[PDB]
Amino acid sequence: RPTFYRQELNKTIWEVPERYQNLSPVGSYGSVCAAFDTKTGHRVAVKKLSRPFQSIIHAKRTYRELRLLKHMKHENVIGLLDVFTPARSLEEFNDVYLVTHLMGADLNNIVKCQKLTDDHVQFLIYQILRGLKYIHSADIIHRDLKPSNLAVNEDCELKILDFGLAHTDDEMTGYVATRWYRAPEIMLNWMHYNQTVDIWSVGCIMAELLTGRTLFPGTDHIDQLKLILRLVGTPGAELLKKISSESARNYIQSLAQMPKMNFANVFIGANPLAVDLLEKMLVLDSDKRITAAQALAHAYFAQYHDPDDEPVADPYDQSFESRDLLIDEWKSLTYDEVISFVPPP
Ligand SMILES: Nc1ccc(-c2ccccc2C(=O)O)cc1
Ligand SMILES: [Cl-]
Ligand SMILES: [Cl-]
Ligand SMILES: [Cl-]
Ligand SMILES: [Cl-]
Ligand SMILES: [Mg+2]
Repeated sequence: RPTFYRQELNKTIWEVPERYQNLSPVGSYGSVCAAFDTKTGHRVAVKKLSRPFQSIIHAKRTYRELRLLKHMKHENVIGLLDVFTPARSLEEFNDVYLVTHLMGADLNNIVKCQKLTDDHVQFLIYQILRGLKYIHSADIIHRDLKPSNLAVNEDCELKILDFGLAHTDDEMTGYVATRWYRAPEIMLNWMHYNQTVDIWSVGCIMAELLTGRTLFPGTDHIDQLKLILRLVGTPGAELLKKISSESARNYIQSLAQMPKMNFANVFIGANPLAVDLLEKMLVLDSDKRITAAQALAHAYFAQYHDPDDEPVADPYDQSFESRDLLIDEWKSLTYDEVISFVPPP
């Protein structure tokens, strides 16, 4: 067991191992400090979870997040450097701290303030898909891909972060970037969704890197739907049969029919192979979208594709999600995962 020291920062008591030095508040699910990790030599982010076991829903969300972060081991995905509690027994266990690499700029800063060549777009989207192939191979859905959840460094290397761990209604209302990257079937709850929602998000992001502008900046759910259908066309009978809500089907059939537009006249001057890939991502029927593994083999990435260096994940057991347990049982499961953590090399 390491030696811990205590300190109050912005009316919060932090108790952390001696290896973490020069704690500096950064932001506030929990509060976050920047720190220097003397064991690894890295600048790190230390997150103290806020009330992790207040209710059954919160306790299960705490367990879900810890299981997910412990599993992710890939160059293009955020990983867990450390997890600790100052408690010495389960009976006094109450606080959870997570440690990750400190991230600097996100894709927002780059897209808004930099001139991007086609080679830049190729490399950035390639890395997103390489991480997604890994994530989807474990039957995990990210659910919240958007520019602010993608970290980029000085060498244009990219990491996916901030997995969707189950957003409020107010957060998705109005003219908000938290909705502009979501697939229409999940934005309007048309049907049970799957991992293909993430590929829709990648298409929205790729289009924004090419033009410098948000693809579907709707002012509300319905305005956004109209922008989407003007580009990709209104649904045909095949997809309407797959929409579970009769009222959603009724609403769709109230709209005048529209053909799919010519993407070369939308993305003027773009690499024709980029246009081709966008048409395969931004497909309304989610059954027919290109997958991450298929997209990596597309000719647009010929400069970077290496099938021997695009790994898949170890199997991931999510059976706990259908389990009904009491707070103290979720809390005991979490305690076991903290004490069994083994750090990376
Ligand atoms: N191969 C590779 C992949 C991602 C990163 C990276 C990206 C953004 C922020 C930080 C990092 C990093 O880990 O240094 C670096 C190297
Ligand atoms: Cl504690
Ligand atoms: Cl964003
Ligand atoms: Cl019509
Ligand atoms: Cl597992
Ligand atoms: Mg985020």
